[PDB]
Amino acid sequence: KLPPGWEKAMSRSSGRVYYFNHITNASQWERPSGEPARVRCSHLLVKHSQSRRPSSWRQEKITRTKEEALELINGYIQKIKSGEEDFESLASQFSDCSSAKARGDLGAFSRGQMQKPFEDASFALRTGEMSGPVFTDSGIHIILRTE
Ligand SMILES: Nc1ccc(CC(=O)O)cc1
Ligand SMILES: [Cl-]
Repeated sequence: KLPPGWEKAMSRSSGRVYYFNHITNASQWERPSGEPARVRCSHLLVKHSQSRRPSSWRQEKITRTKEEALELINGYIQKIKSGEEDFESLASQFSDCSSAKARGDLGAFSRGQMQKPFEDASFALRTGEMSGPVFTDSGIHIILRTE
């Protein structure tokens, strides 16, 4: 009865069941809440040395490895989930995208405009829901669906 995209999983450290979405890479303890022409999303991008364009407003030459970029993404997700930091604040400070200046907001879009892994995650998110690490040719993203 699980919605499409979701599967049951088992915590290795605790043995508690949880749920994982293989389109958004989201994970949560609770059983998921069982298509819009357009969605609106914000994102936080962390680029790496294999990014299509290894440059951003933060850094002329982006040299961190993909594994280092994933570790940074994972740390931002932990702080957002703990409430220690707000998504909008981390995006303004640390996103390797020009949309950092707008708290990560990309505005609204339909299918056919974004890179495919980003588009698929954006449209599989519920309104208000955050993705896990999403990989594109630009880098690694945290995606927040706002509308
Ligand atoms: N700067 C930047 C990089 C990647 C994306 C997502 C996509 O292209 O699908 C959006 C903005
Ligand atoms: Cl929704």
